Amino acid sequence: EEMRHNELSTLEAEMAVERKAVEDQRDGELEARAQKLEADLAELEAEGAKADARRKVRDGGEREMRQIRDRAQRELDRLEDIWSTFTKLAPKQLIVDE
Repeated sequence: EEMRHNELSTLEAEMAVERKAVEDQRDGELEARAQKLEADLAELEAEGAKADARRKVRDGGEREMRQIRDRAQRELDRLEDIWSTFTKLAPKQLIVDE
């Protein structure tokens, strides 16, 4: 208990720092594919290409964002799960997922 009791605040601060770094990676993804989506704009609405084929790259970029934020949300949920497990760690408990 005691070391968990006082380092819960410290380790939750470390968790906040880690999730802030995760969100730094996440808005790095946001900015990178926002730039690539405006590149889709510039290589799409600047030619005589099909009015949908010019937005096919737009949809591809936005779908890349949906799946990328899915990745980020899933690993953040994994971290939330491990934190909840660490708080609720008790003797005679079965940890699986090595």
